[PDB]
Amino acid sequence: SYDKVSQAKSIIIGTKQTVKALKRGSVKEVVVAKDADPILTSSVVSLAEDQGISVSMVESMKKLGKACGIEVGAAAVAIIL
RNA sequence: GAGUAGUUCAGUGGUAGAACACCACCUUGCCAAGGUGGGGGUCGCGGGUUCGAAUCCCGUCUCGGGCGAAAGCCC
RNA sequence: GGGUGCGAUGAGAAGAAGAGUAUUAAGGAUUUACUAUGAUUAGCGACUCUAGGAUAGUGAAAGCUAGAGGAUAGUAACCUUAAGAAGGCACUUCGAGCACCC
Repeated sequence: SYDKVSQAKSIIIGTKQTVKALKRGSVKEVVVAKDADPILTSSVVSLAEDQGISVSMVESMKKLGKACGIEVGAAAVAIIL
């Protein structure tokens, strides 16, 4: 949901920073794009599903980053609430 | 008059030069640079003159160009 | 404020390598090669020998080709000492603008 990402209080942008955020489990929701490379997505959805956190899948990664406030797009973004 | 190496130019009778690129090793992270080493050329082509022709002579082709009614000529 | 190129398929900062390497020296060492030079005088042109070649003049010996052999320095290669760097991808965190043009 692009709506939940555009809103929310505490978010984090980028795959590396989202997995690093998963390494402390201070994240409430995880939003990942489907059109992104699976080599980069599987790595985060594995740990996400392992932690027991909810895993969402969205269409485009461009509109994702657009919803995050960034101006280039993001492969994976986590709401750290 | 122009024509020579991949290319840009030189070379005005003593066997073909420079850079830039291609290649090797330095240098296995991948490069790039760099430092060395190396390779490559019917001088447009065939004659001719000469010990010898990228040079000069004649023929020939292309192209630029200029004179011309043209065929042709000049650089 | 205007215009493009790129960026969570990771901008840009930093570190880490890179590396005590490439290199400048101060030497040491005296072979490999690399290139440079062969008195005068003929002579445009000459390290020496071999083999061919091919040769007009000058010449004791000539310009092509292939080997082989000599001393002079200058190199780069093994050491030692003192100095001795660096850009990009990729690593490693921070994580968003960097670059060129009026």
